[PDB]
Amino acid sequence: PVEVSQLTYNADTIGNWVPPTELKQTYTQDITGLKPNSKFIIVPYMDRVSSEVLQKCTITCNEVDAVGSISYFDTSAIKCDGYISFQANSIGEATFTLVTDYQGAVDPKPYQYRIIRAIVGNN
Ligand SMILES: [Zn+2]
Ligand SMILES: [Zn+2]
Ligand SMILES: [Zn+2]
Repeated sequence: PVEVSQLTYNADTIGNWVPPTELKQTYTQDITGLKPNSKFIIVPYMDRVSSEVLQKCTITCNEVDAVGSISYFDTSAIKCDGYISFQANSIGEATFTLVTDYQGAVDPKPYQYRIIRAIVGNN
């Protein structure tokens, strides 16, 4: 276990949200490989060419006690906003619900996320 005076963060876990296959979709994704039972923040980031076709995605977390929402939008009124606080489950995962509303969806590029972990104690 890491002493509190030695607190650091790891903000290098990045990943992609699976793109929808239809213009309107509600679906889930399990993020895996996280330290079991650790507490995290996930935030959106963007490094992504705009579709110009109004690709909206909203994300929440299904884990008990998770709070927050993440918003993406790529066209004019850009959104890369919100965050979720959550705890990985006992198997190192967390499930998210994605609600997508895309005006057009030909080979849609994934929206992107960053996980922030405080490395302290056993977290
Ligand atoms: Zn799994
Ligand atoms: Zn509670
Ligand atoms: Zn294709």
